[PDB]
Amino acid sequence: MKASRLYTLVLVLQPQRVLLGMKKRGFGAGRWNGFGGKVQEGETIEDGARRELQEESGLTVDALHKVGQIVFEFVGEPELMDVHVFCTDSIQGTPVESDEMRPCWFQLDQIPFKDMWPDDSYWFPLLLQKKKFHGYFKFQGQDTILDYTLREVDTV
Ligand SMILES: Nc1[nH]c(=O)nc2c1ncn2[C@H]1C[C@H](O)[C@@H](COP(=O)(O)OP(=O)(O)OP(=O)(O)O)O1
Ligand code: NA
Ligand code: NA
Repeated sequence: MKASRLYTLVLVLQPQRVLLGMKKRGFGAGRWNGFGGKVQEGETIEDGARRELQEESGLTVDALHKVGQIVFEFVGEPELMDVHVFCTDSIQGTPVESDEMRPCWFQLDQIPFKDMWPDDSYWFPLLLQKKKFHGYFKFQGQDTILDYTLREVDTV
């Protein structure tokens, strides 16, 4: 059995567009992603997702709704990433570029799948259909899925 670390991922999804963030530096730059990071001690996962959204994008929201959970496993890494996925209820401000991340809106017929994590091609369509899901993806490096599961669920 492995240990898992908790992470969040927030999709700012509006009726016709979605906000994504492009990684500018570090390792993994060039890829568009939702907003999130590691859950911290003592906060609920949802509150951690809100905190990370604000830190990462500048957007503040009072509430999210949970839409999925995805476990990532990487060859050579014993720790699993347990990612809790949320969508925004409403927003009321503008996103901000940081030294690390550039936010950009995409129309929902221009979702930039080829420049997103490969798993997003599988689960983000469910998110657009307002379905809930559980997933698991095993990666070799950043680009190659060796095994995965995806299932629609009634409760995340
Ligand atoms: N395969 C994948 N598909 C996806 O859509 N999002 C992924 C992903 N793999 C990781 N992510 C997301 C999850 C989370 O929002 C983020 C990873 O969090 P980070 O490690 O950057 O967190 P922190 O910024 O809290 O970490 P520190 O560097 O310790 O400050 O990237
Ligand atoms: Na963090
Ligand atoms: Na980060």
